[PDB]
Order: sequence, then C-alpha cells, then structure tokens
Amino acid sequence: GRVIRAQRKGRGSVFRAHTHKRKGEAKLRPLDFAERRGYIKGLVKDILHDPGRGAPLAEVSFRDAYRYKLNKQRMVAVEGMYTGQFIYCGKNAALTIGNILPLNKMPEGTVVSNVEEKAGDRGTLARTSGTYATIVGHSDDGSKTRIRLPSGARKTVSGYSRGMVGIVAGGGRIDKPMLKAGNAYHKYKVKRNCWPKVRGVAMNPVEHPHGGGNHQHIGHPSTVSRMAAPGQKVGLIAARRTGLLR
RNA sequence: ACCCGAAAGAUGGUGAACUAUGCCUGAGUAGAAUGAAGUCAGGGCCUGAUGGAGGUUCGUAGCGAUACUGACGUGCAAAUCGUUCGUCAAACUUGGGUAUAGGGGCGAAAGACUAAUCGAACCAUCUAGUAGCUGGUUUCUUCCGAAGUUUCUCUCAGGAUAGCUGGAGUUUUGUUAGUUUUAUCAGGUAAAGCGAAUGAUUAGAGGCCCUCGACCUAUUCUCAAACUUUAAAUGGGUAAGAUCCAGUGGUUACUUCAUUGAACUGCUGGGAUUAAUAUGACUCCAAGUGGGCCAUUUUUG
RNA sequence: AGCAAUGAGUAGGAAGACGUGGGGAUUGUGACGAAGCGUUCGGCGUAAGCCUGCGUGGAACAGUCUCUAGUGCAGAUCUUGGUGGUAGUAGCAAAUAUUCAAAUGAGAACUUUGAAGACUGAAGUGGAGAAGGGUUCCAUGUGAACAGCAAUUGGACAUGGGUUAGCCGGUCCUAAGCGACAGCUUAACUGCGUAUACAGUACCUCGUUUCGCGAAAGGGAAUCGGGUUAAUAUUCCCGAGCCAGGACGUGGAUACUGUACGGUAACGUAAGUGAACUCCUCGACGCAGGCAGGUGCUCCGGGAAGCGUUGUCUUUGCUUUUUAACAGCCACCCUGGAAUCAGUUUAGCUGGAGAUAGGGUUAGCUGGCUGGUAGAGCACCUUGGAAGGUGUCCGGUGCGCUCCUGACUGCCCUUGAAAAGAGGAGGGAAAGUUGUUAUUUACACCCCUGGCCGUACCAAUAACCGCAUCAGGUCUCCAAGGUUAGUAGCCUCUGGUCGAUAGAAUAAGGUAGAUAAGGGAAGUCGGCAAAAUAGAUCCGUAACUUCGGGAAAAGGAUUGGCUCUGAGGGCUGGAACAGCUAACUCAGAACUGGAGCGGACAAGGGGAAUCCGACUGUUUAAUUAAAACAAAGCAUUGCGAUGGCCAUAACUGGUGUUGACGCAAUGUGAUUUCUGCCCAGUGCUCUGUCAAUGUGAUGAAAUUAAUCAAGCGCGGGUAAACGGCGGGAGUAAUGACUCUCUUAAGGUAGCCAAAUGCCUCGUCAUCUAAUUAGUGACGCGCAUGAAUGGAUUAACGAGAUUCCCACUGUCCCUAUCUACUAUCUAGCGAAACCACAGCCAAGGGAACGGGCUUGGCAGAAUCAGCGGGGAAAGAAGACCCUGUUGAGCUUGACUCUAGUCCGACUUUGUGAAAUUUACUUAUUCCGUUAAGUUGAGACUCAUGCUCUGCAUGUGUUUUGGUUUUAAGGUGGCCCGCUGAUCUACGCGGAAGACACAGUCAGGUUGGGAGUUUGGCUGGGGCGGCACAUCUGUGAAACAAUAGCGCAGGUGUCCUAAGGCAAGCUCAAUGAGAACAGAAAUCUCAUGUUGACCAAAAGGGGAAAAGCUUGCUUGAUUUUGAUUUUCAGUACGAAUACAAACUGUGAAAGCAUGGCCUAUCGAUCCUUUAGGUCUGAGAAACUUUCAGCUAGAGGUGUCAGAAAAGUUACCACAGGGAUAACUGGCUUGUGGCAGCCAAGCGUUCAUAGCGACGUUGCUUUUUGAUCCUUCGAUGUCGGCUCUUCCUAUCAUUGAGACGCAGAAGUCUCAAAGUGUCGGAUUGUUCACCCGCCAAUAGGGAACGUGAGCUGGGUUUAGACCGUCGUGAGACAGGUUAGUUUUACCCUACUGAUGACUUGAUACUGCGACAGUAAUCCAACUUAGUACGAGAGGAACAGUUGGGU
Repeated sequence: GRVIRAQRKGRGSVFRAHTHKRKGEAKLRPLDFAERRGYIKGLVKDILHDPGRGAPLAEVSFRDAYRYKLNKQRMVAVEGMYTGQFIYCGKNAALTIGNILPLNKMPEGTVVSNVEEKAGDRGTLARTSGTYATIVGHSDDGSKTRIRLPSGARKTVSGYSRGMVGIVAGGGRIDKPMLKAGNAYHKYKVKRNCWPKVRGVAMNPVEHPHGGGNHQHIGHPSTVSRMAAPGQKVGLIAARRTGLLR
C-alpha cells in the first residue's frame, strides 16, 4: 500500500506551480484583420525578467485599430531586441529580427522562434532560452510548411501560422555548473517543489517499487512497459534501448 | 445461550492548536579572524596600499542536542536539571493567514510525522463480534460411583463412536462363574540341539622325491531375535443332560440305485439337578472421561 | 415395629431435607412495642439451619399447604463503596539571604512601616502590546476551607465599584486562498464553477469582466502637550491643532469677440474654469556592504539652586537646568567650449550624447530661528494653620551606542505582491456680454455635522498551556555606567525583588565543588572523567595540495605600575611663516617590585597515520546524528499537445501564467582517474494459436464450417536494463608453454586476511621489554572487482580505529576541606507492597523450605545504617512452541480487480470508384472583447502593355511624436445620407462519420483487494514417512500388543505367466562320447526337492501346484450371505453356496483370474451400457432434458479442503503438555586414582616407569534427559568482597631413590600461612615480558546487575560479503544504541534499654564466642662437610626486608 510521490503529483495540493510573482502568460498578439491584410507597428517599452524561466519577456505597445485605447501584449523576447525598438507584426512586414511574419512568407533556411502549431495558436513551439525552429521547405501552394524542431523532429505546419524571426534570448544558460545545493534550491523554489528528489531505493517497500532489502538494490528490471498501471510506471518507461550511447 | 476476556474486520463521521510539506504577508540574527575580483601607485611581470567576495572560520542572541552512558528515576518534569557540546547571514530561525485527511495526507526517507494515540489516527455504530485457549461458577446430609483405552477425524491442548458409570422400567429363580477336577484338543516361548538339515566356527587325526594342499571318512572346541529334529511350566478352546436320551409313524420339488438318507415334526416309553465348590439370573435414557503415572516379574532402543 | 448384613470416595448421577423475594388459600402476632441489629441468658438438630432471655429499635411481620423465581458466595489481576498495616515513615534540600525595632492582632520566623544587608544587573526577575484567559482589576470586610509550615496576608471567601474616542484599532482594499450566479456531474450526499440576455415623465448616445468573503503585523483620511481617579485615558478636563463630508456670508483674484501673469531657462507667486474618452505618476516593494548626515541616548566643562562628606584632605561628589504635534520663514538650467586630459570617492565613476569654473532653479530629515511657550513642567525658598516668591542660563566632544534618511557599490540559472484610493497630464465639452451675473466650497477668513463595536487587568519560577500557585513551554518593541574587540563574562545606577517551611547539631553514605608529596595511563573495553593549553604584540611555520588551502600548523619571546620622549589633526588673518586649539591610537626609553603583570573574569591541548563520507546542509519529537538521507556533477529513459506522466464515482482537473537550454520517470554520487566480456535466462522494445459479433450450410426447430483484432508464438535490437563472469592433468621447487571437458560469457584494469578471508591469533617486516590490536607488503580470494560503480584524493567531521609528546588523583593509595543533605526538633505528611508470617543445619519432597521431620536453639521494647536472603517489587514472557488467532510486507501462491490495449454494435448522415477517397450538418478541438469571412467591385501610385485592358500588383517602413466627442461634399428648413462599396445573416479556423462516449467480447494488470501457506516429530526446523499397505522378527508357545525398533517390499506385471486334461521330471553329483576344454550337445546311474512357480519375505507343492504339448476364455451373467479390519460401520480383498450359461476331461470332478499371503477409492459432477421402461403436472406427436439399475473418469494428507513466502516493525490467546540459564537423575565424553606384569630402566618387571587387558571415583568439561519454572527466578566477562574444599604449586616435619654434595623425582601427616606486576583480546581460556619461596586446581543459583560496569551477546538505524526472482535470511564480519524502586521483614554492622530474694555506688569473677601472625634475604657458620674435579650445603648466633 501507500501512494507513491509520482502518483501524489497529479492530486494537485502541494505540487502545484508557484505562479504568484510571474508577470503574465507570454504570447503573440491575437490574430487580427490588421495582421493578415498588412501589418501593425508595435513599440517595445520594457524588457523584463519573468521568474521561473530563462527567457526575457518584451512588453510591447500596439495601437488598437477600432477604439481609441492602447493595448499591451507581452511576448517571449527574441535576442537582439532593445527598449525603443519598433516591432512590426503581420503578413507584409520585412524579414528582420523582431518581426512576426507568417511562415509561408519566410524563405527557407530562416531561423524562427515562438512558432504557432495551428493558425491563431498564440505560440507554442521553441520558446525556451537559446532555442529555435528552422524552416526546411514549403508546399507548392504556400498552404503548408515543413519545420525542424529543437528536438530533431520534422513537423508539417500551416503556413498562415506565424512566429518571431530570430533566436530566443538567454542563450547558453546550461553551460555553467550550479556548484551548490543552494543554487539548485533557488532555481526550483520559483517553480514547483520537485526538489530534492529522494532515490526510491532508499525508501521502504511500501513507498516505492524499488525500495526494501538488506542491500540497496532494485531487484527487478528498471525497464517497465507502456501498458503498466499507475504506480508500476517508475524507472525507465517504455524504453527501446538502454546503457551508454555508443 | 453459564459468567468475564482478544489480535482483528466493516459502515458513517471529527481533527493540521502538536507535528510533516507548499503557498501569501510580516519580523529576526553582538563582536572578532581570514582578505576573492575590481582599482591606484612605484619598480622590470614583481612590491606596497586600496577594496570588502564566501551555502568561509572563531563566537553572542536565536535554533539544536555529542558526551558525562552525571543528577533525577513512587521526579520540579509521562523527557526535566547541571557542566560539556553542534550551528550562527544561510538548503537559516520564526508569528499570523492559507492548502493537503485515514489504505488518505505529508515525508533532504527514520516506516518518520498526522493533538502524550501510527508497520494505517481518533469518535460512534454493526457488537454482548468469534475463541477446540485461561480464570471463576454461591446450602446440608443420604445412596451408587468412573476414565486417561477402541475405531474415524486438516486429528495430536478438540470432537464423534464404543467401553467404564448412574438412574427409570420390566422379565425372572434348579442358573450363573476372571476357580478347580474329569476327558479332549490347539500352541513352538523357556530350556535343549549341532558325533540332525540351514547358517557361523576352533583343533588336529585317518585317507620321477616330496610338499602344505586338495577333498573325502570318523571325531573335536563354541554358537544363533529374523536356524531347528525334540520340547516344558504358566496361560487359551470345547464338553460334563429337563434347551436330554432311545423306540416308532408321517411330511419333502432335497438326497439315494432303492422308506436309502437328511432335516423338521406327532405319539410312546426312560430320566428331576447325571463331577467339585460357591451362588438368584434384559430394554430404555443419560453423565463424566478420551494428558495418565508407579511397583514386582517379562521386555525393546 | 422386628431381624440380619452392610457403611472410604474426586469427576459424575440420583434421593430426602434447610434457607431467601413475591402469588393463591388458611391459622395468627403487633405502639402494653413489628422488622432489623448486638450479645459468655440459653436450648434443639448428624448438618444446612431453627427456637428463645436481655438490650437497642420505632411499624409493620410470621407459621402451615401449595404456585412462582432476577433464590444461597471466600475466591473470578471480579464490580462499587468503605477501612487498615506500611507510618507520624519517605519526605518538604535548585533559582546566593536575611536581620533589628516599632505598629496592628486572640496569636507574629512569615502582615505593614522604618533602619541596615543582599540579589536581579537593561537579549532584566524592568516598562508596554498579541495569542490564550475572562473580572483575576479597585476598595472595604472575614467563621470555615484553599494558598503541601504558619498567616492579622491573598489571584481564596463575601458585599460594593470600575473599561468614556471623527484623529487608537476594527470598519474600507485586495494577497495566498474560499463561498456562491450561469450551467455541468451524481439516486442524492457531494464534486467542479470566470459563464453569460445580469450618462445626457419622455427622447437619444455610449456599455467586456459577477456578486461577495479573506490581513486588529500588508495597503490606508486626520492629534499632540500638561493635568486628573481607590480602579479609565493620545478616549475625562484645560489648552493648541488637524481631517472627511456639506456649506452660508464679506472681500479679493480672473474673464466679459471669451480663464491671470513673471523668468533666457530649470521653474515661479495669495488666487489662476476644464465634461466625454485616453495615457501616466504615487499607492508599490529583494538582500549584503561600507560611507556621510540627522533624532534620541551616553559623555566633558562653565554659571545658578538645593543636597552629601568633613579626626584628615577635597575651588569638591551627586540631583535639577525640559519644549510637544501644528504653523510661518531660512538631480536640473544658462553662459562656455575642455589633451600637457581634467573633476572626483573611503570604494568607482563622470565628461563634445558638453567636463572644470562662474551664476541660477529644485528636492530634504527626525536641521536653524520665531510663533505654540511658560501661564505649563521641574528644582528650591519664606509667611499662614494652603497664600506668595525666586531660578529654569551658556557652550563643547565621538570609528561611541540606537533608530532613521541619503546617495553609492556589489550579489543572483534567486531580479524581490496586488487592489482600494489620491493626484497630474493630453483632450477642449460646456458656460460667462461690465453686474444681483460665474469660475473659485483648500484664494483668505467665517459656519455646520462626525454613527456602530473594542477599550479593566495578567501576559507568566502564581492570572495562558502542561489535571496544580508544576525548575517545562509560548510571537513583538525600548534597552543605562565601569572593565573589554564585545549586547562575552564580572561589578554597579534607574525600575523590581528578598516569593522558594523554619531552628539545632556537623556521624557514616550521598549530591555538587576544591586540593594533593614521589611516579605519570602502570587504571580502563577504551585517557571515560578531570587536568593541561587559552587574550594581545613581535618573530617563526612542514609533509601534502584540487595551488584556493593546510595554519591560530609546529616552535619561541614579551606584557604590571610609575615618570617621560617622539609621530599622527582642525580653524583664523596673506620662502612658507604667526596665532588659537581637539581627539584616543601606535612606537621607544628610564625607574621600581618577594621574577609579578591577558594577576579576578574570559579563553584552542598538540602532533603522526588508517577506514567511511567529498564539502555546507538533513534525520529516528521521549534509548540510534552515523559510515544513513540529501547534494552539485555524471548517465539512462519517455514525450512535438488529438501528446508524456499523474489525479477523478462522474463531470472534469494537476504538471501548465508550461513547449525539448522544457516537463516527466530512474540510477550513480564533488574533483582526478578509469568503467572490461556476456542478449542464452528474465524483462523492455522494433516489423500457428485465434473471443464476441457478422456471414453460409444442416434439421420441423432449439442445438450443432469458413472467416478470425490485440496479445502470445516465429524473427531482430538492448547490460550507465535486472543481472551473470569455469574445472583438470602434464611441462625448463615454479609452470612462460602443450593437451582436454564445458559456458551466453568464463572476473579484464585495479584492490585485499579490508567495515568484505571460514581455516586464522594466516605468513614476512615495522611499532613493544612483552601486541588475538595498528601500519606496510605477500595472494589458488570459504564468498574482491568496475555508475549493485572500481582505484585515488587536498579541505572538512560532536564519525570509526592505532601510536607519540604534553598533562593530570584514572592508578599505586588513599587523605583532608566546603555547601546542601542524611541526622535531631516544631509544624505538615504521601505511596508501591501485603495468603499467613518472618533465626539456622541436614533430610526427604514438584529433584535449591519461613512453616513439615531430626537436631542446633530460643528473653521485653527501641534508634542509625546496610544491601545476603525474602527463588523481594515493577509487566497475564516481547525469546521458543501451540492455535485450523491476526496484521505489515513480497511474489513465478490461489481467486479476483480499478486502470489500460484491442475488436464488434449503437452514435452514423450524404457522395464516387474498383477496400480506397469526396462532402458537411451530427460529434470533437482551438481562438476572439465572436470586427471585417465567402464571391464580385474601385481608390491610389507601382513592374509596365495603352487613354478605361486581364491583371501580376502593391500601398502605414525613416525618428521611443500624435490619431477619440469626423472634416469636406450634398439633400431636406434646422435634421439626414454619402465620406465608411454591394453580396448571403456560416463569428473565424482545424479535424469529421473517424475520434470521443455507452454496452458487450478477448489479452494484459501485486497498481490494488480477499484469502491460503497440511500432519507426525525424544522442542521446532532441515532430513524422513513410521500418513494407505505386505512379509519376517521384536512378541513374553491361543488371540491381542508400542517406538523416527530391526531386516526388506507395493502404486505393478501377464490372452498366458488365466482354465482344464494328458505326458514327463527338476537343481546337483558321478562315470562316459570325433572336433570339445573348467562351461555347449548326447547317454546311463543316483537324485525328498537341495530347482522352479512374474516380483519382497514366509508358508505350500513331485505320476504336481514344476516343465512340455493339445483344446479353450469361468478374467462370463443375476443379485444376496459370511470371513478379515471392526463401532462387530464402510471400502478393498477373500471364502463358501444358490440360480443360469459355457470351457476342459473318457469320467469323477475342476474352473467366478494368477498355489496362498500386498498390488487400491465415498457424496456431488461428468460419461457410457441396459429398457417395446418412468416423468417434463391442459392434451397428443417428436428433438433436448430429468429419472431408476451397473461400470468408468479421483481424491497417495489414501473415511476423500481447491491453496506460496516473509516479519529484527510486529500483535493476540495460551503453553513449563515444549526449546535456549541454574538445580535434579545419568557419566558415554572430559578429569582423577587403583589392580595384573610383556618390556623400558648398562646388569635388574616394580627407584622411577608401564604396553595388551581390567576395577573404581568425581560432577571443576561436554553430551543425554525434560522433573521444576513461560500472570518472567534479570542470559557472558571483568571489578569489588567473603568463605569453603583438597585431587598440595610454595612453606613445616618425615620416609624412598639409579640420594656423594648441590639439584631434584616419588610418597605420607598436612588447607596453619601464601599464590603477584604488565602487553594483545569483550573474552572465559590462551600466549608472551618480568618478578617471586611459589606464581596449584576448584565450589558457593557455571558465588556476586534494587553492588557497579555495559566491552560482548540479543530489538528498532546503517554498511559489506555470500544466499534468495523478491520481502528478507546468516551459530558471517562491522559501527551507533535507556541498566528502574528498599522507607517493609529477617540477616549482618554499630547504638540505647525495662525487669530478676530492695535501692544506689564502686571494684571484680569469666561460662561462652572470636582470634594473628607468616615468608624471604644478607653476614658469619665456610670456599668447611662431601667430591677425581667442577661445584658446594645445614643447624645454633647476628642483622635486615616483604606481606
């Protein structure tokens, strides 16, 4: 018996995300008339450290098309982007860093960040610091487009989907070692409580499938099926291959 | 269901005032030591200042609790007191608010903590839960008076079954017996046996040159729970007349070569206790008991 | 009534009586005394019981026959209540402390007041709040009880009284979060809940957020001084203000063809309009560091008051000298143009994107001056018996302490809330025509109102929580002087307190605290405890190293007081001078002292190595702080959102305000250095078997071949997945090398008697006088080894080991001193425990008696101690076994199951083609403030072709501006349309008849549930089957008869090895026959069974029961009886007939399987055989079904459940029916002593020995056993302390010798005296170094835990190795882990003490008990005796030493 801390994480409660001083969900500007029949001049007013992520957020000030008021979207900041810079969102904007073109306008070989999976998605792919999705090639029409993701994989995507030209800022922030436990602690405090992880072998055979025994060993295969239930699925899940790569 | 007694199970609720962890908003922590980058000068990268970094060191408050296996141990105290000791600007300490609840939580992981309750909290109920196991079980006299053995049993600390025992009814008195005698059988122990079989065993004799041998013939030493020709004592069986003996007729699908037999029956004779001694001899219902131990002789490891 | 015989009794049965509460019937008693109770007034009955005198009592009760029951107590660790002994006992001992007088009172160690003396010692025991408490606050009064002595006192008791707000808080806002709306789930209970139609009577034009709760520490309108009450105050009063809302009035500003002016500017002043809408600011924010300035505090000096000291000195020491909120006034611009760069901080920074400089503007604090304001407050003086006065002044100082501000510098894979509310700006909507106007409601003054609730007190060594007035715990603020680096320690001022039962003595033993000559760990498991070191300055500092460290390494010297000298600033008037003057900081010298001086306080012991973990960090609240957890680094795994992992009954959520430099799931554990081989096993993963449905055939119909998903098979990959990694001979003592059997691969690099090596205290060095320890090597390593990570490693450690120096009372070896105790008194005053009690020896006994038997004995009553006994107390043994008792955990146990994968059907419609791919409306997903979609059209320029063309086509992109309440054009008499195109009401996309969902079907599913995990048993377990069953023996001559006794056997075999008849004779021996023998085949003679009969062993058998041939199937059918086990049940096996039908033989007969004794199976269920059979209950026919009778399918635990582990995290009921200790019986084994005489002993059995044999003793070894103990006798060893035994090591006196002397060996009387210091190990033993006269062996519950110790063993944490798939296991190793109570009785040791032919006093006697001395050496005797020589004694005497 007893439920494993793998299983307790879905329950919510104490494993929820620490969202409080985070400064708004980062997105592209919601698909307008203006963006898809021409373009709309943004102005970058601020650049902000959002806590619990590597990327900066640019805060951008568009004029509203219909009312007198002045709107404000917060993007994930492509690097080479400064306070005072005009961004130009839309279909008929130039291919330069900052700007938010649809993917069919971008000529292949282009580096793109913060890309929309669907049309009007607001921007899902390649948002983490340093990353980008490169364009491979178009359709005959310009309807659909190939992209290569930060993983490796190759994704067909609608051409009327859009993203920012250039690489996301905060590039290469894993090349340092955190020397201290303290520096790990300050990292995961402003995210969820996922730290410190206890090894399941140290636990008793109640609390985990590995734990127990007069020597500190696992005792059955660490590799486990996709078909196994909640609370079996620990260790190496559905693994094609094990051991050191080459 | 004679009375009292579990470890547990389930149903429905109450708790984070202690503690575990997250979140929001507040507060807190002398004085020393060491002297990182950066900067300034002088000398040809060295020398001197400057500077004030660190999950750095010494050490207050605060958090903690190593040793004395000190004191105390019907305590001041259901965890305290003394001297000593760990850490002290951080993965730190801490108030209030808020989130997580019982096969659930929370866990820098000890099965820890979750109101002195934790290898599954607490409260009430199902519940007077079940117990082949412990402990108790309340007046007097009178009469009779056991068993620890048989078989079957997931049986070996229990049952069922028979026996031993009591009570309630009857049948009934030349019939009973843990005994001998008279006559007749069965038995293979004790002893005895090997110049009897079978098996074990010592000793010599007498049967082309030896030679111990061979084997044979008559003798000899000693033996046997799983060898025996022979064979006691003590025990065991049956019989000793009225539920008998004889003579004669009938019945019969049996039996015979045949009223020849066989068994059963009718009648007619013969006979009253036909060895000793003593002496009146079913049916029902039910209890307790099914751990036994000892002694003389026999006897197995 | 008579006669005779008889009379024990637990468990148990039956019979007759006695007694109790009520009902029915009947006979009665009683206020002249009922019931009950007490009693030496008594009586009766075998007894249960009954009757009754006397006393008390005051109202109901009894006898007899019946009916009825909540009907009889010594026990239940029974229940409730009451009461003892223990006992006037344990005890009231922390927090330094009280004393004297007077007053009050019945009464004073304890109340109050004074005087002294102490403590607290501003991170206070002080002054204020919160939580919690709830009247404890204040006054007056008091009989109890309470305040562990007292009490006149009180937080007790009683009767009264007390809490005043626009400004102090709540109230208002929103945070983490939480309730509800729309709906959505569910039978509801619940659970989810950001979805929705939520200003200018009438006319327009706007319109995206839903209501509320959530902070007495976050945000926020405004308050301060003095006085006042027995108890309240920023709340009352006096005075001085401020804020929110709303406002009259008089007098000023400004405008009147339209909202003030000034300055070059930064910006300014008494005023100086600003609607909709929009943007901005404040509210609004981290930590560390130093620097500067300020408040308050502390400090030094002068002046004026009062006070203190005065034998002596002292222009002296101390206290007071204060000023509130509120109100007024005291970075940026211009000129200019920088290199010979300049300005500037403690630190760095700043500057042609305009520095220095000169002149301005602005921000500010808790700064200065005046008002407030001296009238108040404070300190004094004089008249009244409360009136009136003077004074309150003027300056310094600082790395000082406190809090605040300011600008800087640094740190982060950490970047440090929101909303209410207040204001600004852009915008220009409105109004206003020189007067009742109109903007000013904060232009100045004036006027009015401010609700509701909290408000006392404690906030802790007595108001809270711990059952309590409990040495415990519980958030915040302020924080003085001296010493010092210092909020350290030590002493003090303000404020607070003396509350903690006292007095007397000063025994042992305690508790804490001191000190010890000589030696210096010899003590001990172990340096445990305690010592020693310690501050500052100057000098000096290694191995090793990740170059940062190690380092305060190690190792040295100095320090006090007093008198001097030198160096280090600031402000004034213009070569540097002249005046005035202020810090505590360094350096050095002289002198002086009992050589002291960080003088008290405070304050590291050090060094050399090994093991583990890198480090800081964390942990088992109340036995485990570590080597365990974590950690950074390293590596693997899954996942591109219709997704990965996870929650949910459902709806739907978490990760996710997320997107691979990410989230999720694992394993290793910094750095350095490496991570070898194995894919057969078990997992994981990659591309024949065969369910439901549906289809087709058969038959009257129910029923009864193809097709056939996933999975499993088949075929690959994968070890930083679980894991695994060999033997044997020969060969130059050794085996480079050759051969051989075998695995998926055969342990590679490394490392080792390891925290891992059984043998093992391994072997060789080293440390030691001596080492089961430590270190360094050596490896056939029981059982090392590579991210189950291998080998290292600086720094670090309340970690585990060893050695050295220093230092010590740990030790030799104990001794003294201090306080509080114990002790004695006054007052107060428990509890555990208690069958009855308390002197021993032996005996027997349930095998270690306080009681019993036989002895020794035995004299009141008491006090202080002590730990031998009471198998003392504390707990229904936690070890072990039993139970058809559990629970936690595991899995390849049995039965399932959430989840998931897969197929079918519904959802499910419309098309097309020969299963594929078109449609869109079901259904699904995403986005938007549902704003611009579909198809046509022109507006501008533009690549440019022809002015008008199809179009391909674009138009804001040059700068951190602005874009809102449209202008224009044009029509209605002041309001419209166009500008701003028509189109069709599809908000815009993505997917789409597939997903999803519902119901069935199949696979997977310790994630989870429920359950099980035999018995016998010289304890259980392992082993075995004694669990069904046969033979022989045990077995004691009928029968019966046990053990885990003995020797063996069975789960079959066979159409013949069954049946019958006939013929024949077998094993073996003897003598014979070409090839031929020891064995072939043939022949005669002899052959009592010596062969053979399917198999164990035993019976039985010769014209057979054996062998060979012939013919056959009785090994058939129908059911009963009997025998065997036995209950006289069943099964099985067998026997004897009956009624059939066959076989063989001439026939008699024989044959119902084997010549006889073993060779096997209920109910239920299934299955087949039999009948013209019975039933399916409305009636026929006819499939299927149910029956009746007889076989088979099987339970071997064999009279017949369907079944794996583990628990050291454990639990319950029990068990001495049953193990691990002592004790008891036994004595194989161990130990000790005899008897015989073969030989040894030059010769000689016996001086001394003693083979082959043989007889005893012992309970100091170890077994064997299970009697005692499981509602507990505290399981090793050491220390301490006593006594006993003799089987004598030494000492005394002898005897014998292969005894010359010396030295010995053997034996007798002998237990009087003695038997030691150390190294290693937990040791008991052992083995060494040494001494000595000698270092003998044993017992006393394997003496000795309310005597200690806790090293070992034997709980819970953790590590290694081997075993196990795992949880876990180990008589394998390793480290960390609570040792409770005496005050009872006796015993022992000490203390008083009643009484006896009187009192009292002194001197004595000595029954009896206990005993104490014992060893060695030197000098002479003596270089003598004796001896061939070497060597070499003794007694008496003398002198010392040990214990």
